[PDB]
Amino acid sequence: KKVTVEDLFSEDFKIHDPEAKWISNKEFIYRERKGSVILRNVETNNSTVLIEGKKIESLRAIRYEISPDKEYVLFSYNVEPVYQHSHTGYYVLSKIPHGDPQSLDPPEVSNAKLQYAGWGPKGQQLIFIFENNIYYCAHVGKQAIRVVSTGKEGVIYNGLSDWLYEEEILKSHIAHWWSPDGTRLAYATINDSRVPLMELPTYTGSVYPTVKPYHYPKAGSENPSISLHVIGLNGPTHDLEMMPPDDPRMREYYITMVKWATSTKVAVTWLNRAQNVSILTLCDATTGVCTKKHEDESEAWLHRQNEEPVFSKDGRKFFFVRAIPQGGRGKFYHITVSSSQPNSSNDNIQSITSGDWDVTKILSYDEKRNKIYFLSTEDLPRRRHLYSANTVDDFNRQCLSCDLVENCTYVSASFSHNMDFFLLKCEGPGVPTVTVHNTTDKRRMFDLEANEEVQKAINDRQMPKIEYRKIEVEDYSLPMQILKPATFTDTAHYPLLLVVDGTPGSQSVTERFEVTWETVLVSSHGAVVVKCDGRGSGFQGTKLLQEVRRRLGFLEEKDQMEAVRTMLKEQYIDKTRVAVFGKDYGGYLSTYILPAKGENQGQTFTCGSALSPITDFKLYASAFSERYLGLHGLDNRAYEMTKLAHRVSALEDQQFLIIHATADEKIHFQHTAELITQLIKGKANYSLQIYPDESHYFHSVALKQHLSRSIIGFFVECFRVQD
Amino acid sequence: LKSHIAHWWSPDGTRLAYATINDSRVPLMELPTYTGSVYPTVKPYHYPKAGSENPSISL
Amino acid sequence: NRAYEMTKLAHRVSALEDQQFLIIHATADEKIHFQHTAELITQLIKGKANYSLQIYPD
Repeated sequence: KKVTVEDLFSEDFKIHDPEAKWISNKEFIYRERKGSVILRNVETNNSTVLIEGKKIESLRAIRYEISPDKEYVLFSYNVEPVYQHSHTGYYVLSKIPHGDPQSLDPPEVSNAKLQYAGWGPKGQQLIFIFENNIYYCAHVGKQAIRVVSTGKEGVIYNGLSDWLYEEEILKSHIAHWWSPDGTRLAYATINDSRVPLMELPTYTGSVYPTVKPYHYPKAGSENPSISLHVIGLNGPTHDLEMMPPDDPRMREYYITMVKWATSTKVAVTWLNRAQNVSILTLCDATTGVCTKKHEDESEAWLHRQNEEPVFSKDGRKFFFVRAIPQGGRGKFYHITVSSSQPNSSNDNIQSITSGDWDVTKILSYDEKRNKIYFLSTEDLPRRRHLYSANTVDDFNRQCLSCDLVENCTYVSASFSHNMDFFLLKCEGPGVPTVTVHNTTDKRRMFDLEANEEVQKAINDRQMPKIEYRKIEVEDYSLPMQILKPATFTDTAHYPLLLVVDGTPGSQSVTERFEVTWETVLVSSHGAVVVKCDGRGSGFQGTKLLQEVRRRLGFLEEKDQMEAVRTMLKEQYIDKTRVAVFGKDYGGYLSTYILPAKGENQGQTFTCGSALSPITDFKLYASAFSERYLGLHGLDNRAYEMTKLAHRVSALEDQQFLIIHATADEKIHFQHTAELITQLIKGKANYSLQIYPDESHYFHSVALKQHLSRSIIGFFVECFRVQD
Repeated sequence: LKSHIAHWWSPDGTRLAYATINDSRVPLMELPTYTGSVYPTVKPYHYPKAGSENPSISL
Repeated sequence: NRAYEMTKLAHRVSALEDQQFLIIHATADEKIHFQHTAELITQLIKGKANYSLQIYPD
């Protein structure tokens, strides 16, 4: 049969995984398909049912955060994640494997939702934040202790974060990851007291409804006062702040990193407003002094500060990722080791890897084998492979995911705490499958799951064609994928649906197996689809990063049009049904590319679209507005170029759509209102569908369905050949 | 009144009626501001939302 | 308010199946606010009908 929308969202397609996380040296948890959570040691392979398939249902919970002690079970029901990573709900501490449902409440309080639920990464001390105030329970049965209280809802938060940061720096709820020992609580008290409030559309609600005031600073507007506070939750709850270091370039900073090296040595970064200088400073839980160890400086802007320097088990050597030269082709990320000398500002840095590609993050520093494990792009910028590497005397390159896991160039690892074993969960380009391993001898112990009923399910549907090529631009070899039907033919003339991403720093072109609306169109209605990574694509150099400084959106049209430039020369693409696409800036690129009139042809596309597109940065927050175009107010020049009012009057009759949501949280709705006016003016044809009060990630699924089918229900009418 | 003109002279120019309308208690309806600038500055002008109050007028 | 209830479009917006819709509403309506429209795109998208959008910013 043809793959449809309900197909994508049928449980028969549920690519499953056992949700593992390593608490001990050799034991790894793993979910059963019937809710009964199971813990598996690597060596002994023992499978334990402390959690039956039922208690998750009767409690409706989805989070189980067991303290590393395996004594109790934290639960979480009525959980409505407000953000990408956040969540909020009423939570219960119950016992392993059985215990009455005991609500973890603030002292003197009954039945309280908690801004975050979690024990410590050790023992069974816990905190739980409420009304921006962090509580602390020392052990089970104890009345908690509101160890932090300065947070006032809306603006000042404790263990929680503010507008211009937590949706333009972290994107993650967290401001509290404890130490490897758990004697202290890191928490950022960020303060939007000067950052204004976006009375963001609450277009529904009460009988006399209004909009919900929460924060909004603007391009050229201040940031909130972030910090790394560290309360020592054992004995004296001593809060010492990790303070910004000696740099006049750090006037309007951004704490963009928290890792707990050890029980006493900690690090914090400071991302300035220009985002050209940021300083990974080793701070001190016992006094706060952020010992400058390494500082990052790139004239255009700095990249990848959210990545923690994961200091060793001791807290000096922070192997930190920094881009090393790659000969004539420039600066590409390769991990460098930086020992925090006891009294140093500059560290003797020693680069682990090298080559014309970039590395991403230290998953672990293994001082046992000396064979560190890193994920990089040694094979292809579209592939992902875990390797094993020495950091002394060899800088060896040795793979645990090359030639070991079959057609799995999208691999994610979770190491047994003794570094002798690990999960490394596989994703495809086959059907995804689970792989724990034995780090010593590279022989996996057993197969945990493979989405087999899903693997079963694909074997009954039309999987279309895949093809790998490239396009040659002045300096770069731009790769190019294509997706043609299961019944593809060399002669038939097809519509065009070119996809892109657009947003500064991202890459999306991959081999991975994906079951989306894309192939649904290729099968159900015969789509010829194309992708490519070029200028504007991340993970291929700062020359590919920092070229676009003050030049967003513009050169991205040219290289993407260069793709279809090669496309239309070939026969079997229909020149009547032509369209582009993209999201989050591919929407912008879709818009920025749709009206580019051919050198000897009119509207090259018959229609287009744009998925929740970023439009304009003065309509947008401070830090993203000024990350790439020079500081707003100091240099607003590049912003007005990126305006699409500059592009609205170029459209004539090519039916161009936009999708967008109202309560959107990163791509603000007033990226639309302050652009649709311009299409209203230019008297081209716009067309919109907006979502009332629903966020940017569509926490409920049916929205994706409504999103998917509607992109289709449009495209079908667009590609119905007209009389 | 099929007019917003409700202050009625004496037809020879001696007297004048009028209305003392009072919206001091009607709830706040947000008849909003959104565009132009990128920050909103809103105009709460009230509204009868059915079940809310009707106007008292003295001459 | 049964009539007030029975006069809600929810009772009637449901039966919309394939009739092409284009809703005329600009943003800063003083009298019939944008709320009165977004209150409907809830009802439309629940009913899964097709539409485009006719909005002017203020």
